[PDB]
Parts: sequence; C-alpha cells; structure tokens
Amino acid sequence: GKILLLGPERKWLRDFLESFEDEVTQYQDKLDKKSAILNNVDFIISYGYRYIIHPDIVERFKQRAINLHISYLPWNKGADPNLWSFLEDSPKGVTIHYIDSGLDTGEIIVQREVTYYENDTLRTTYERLTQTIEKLFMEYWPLIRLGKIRGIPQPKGGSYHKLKDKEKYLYLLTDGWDTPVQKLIGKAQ
Repeated sequence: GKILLLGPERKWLRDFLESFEDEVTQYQDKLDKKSAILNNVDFIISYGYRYIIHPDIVERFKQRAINLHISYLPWNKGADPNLWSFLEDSPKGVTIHYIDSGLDTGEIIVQREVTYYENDTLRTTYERLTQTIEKLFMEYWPLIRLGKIRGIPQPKGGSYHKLKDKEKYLYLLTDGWDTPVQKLIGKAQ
C-alpha cells in the first residue's frame, strides 16, 4: 500500500503510517495534477496542507483521500478554525472527513467535541485540538485504511472563513497566541 501525506513532515505520523507496512511519501508544496508523485498512490491524507488540492486529483481519489481538520464540521470550515470558534461562539472540536470538491465540505468519518476552560488561551486551545485530532486519527486509521468505515454526508450550514477574515479582529489579540479566549467569545457575534 502507498500513502501520500500532504502537509508538513511529522515523524510520529510517518512511523505510525509505516508500521502498517505501508510505504509513505510526503509532500508539502503545490501539487501539479499530472505530477508523478501521485503514480500508484492508494490513499491521500492531508493534515496542515497549505494548498488547495486540484479538483482532478480530488475526483481521481474519491473515497481515497481524507483530511484532518481541527474544527467541528460543519462549523469553521476553512482558515483559523480555533479562533473563529471563539469569535463566533460555535461548536469546538476536530473532524476527519473525506476530501471533496470545495472547501472542507466532504463526508464526515468521525468527529470529537473539545472542551475549553476559563483560563485557556488561543495557544492552549489550539494545542488541545491538535492532540485530540492526532489521537482520533490513530484510533480510526486502521479502519479507514481497510475501507471498514465510510462517511455520512456533511450537513450544509455551519460556517466558513478565509485567512483574511480575521484582519478586523486582530486588535483583540493583545497577546497573540497567549490571548485569553474569554475576551474573544462572541466578538464577531
């Protein structure tokens, strides 16, 4: 079996994927649709990939491409989900879903709600989301890779944001990552 990991290199994740006796390739740059990196690839996992996957790849790898996203879909599709979950006071959590045409709208494989606490900052909620999704992926990948599970359709609704939407709220982030989230709740309504 051949796994393509899209996003930054992560040693724990390579060793995890490779312990299934799968061969694992990793790529973090924009991926040309006709690139030979895709030759013989059985499964694509994106996690922190900074580029949009070209639609022809997406179509070619229907039910063979998943994404690890740190929101509770359908809320906070797209950019900066952790910040927007507090600015818009939305559900908080992480989701593994199949990759779709369009921006984080494919079928939901499993999700998990993540709680926050009164002293939390953007930093401590983001790290908690990261630990949660990485554990969740280790729990469910054995089933995902053997086609043992499949997705339910992702509900329309929720919310979506672009990287630039946060610009008008940056003034609230007086400590950057260390801004307490309590200050931010509901500031975008």
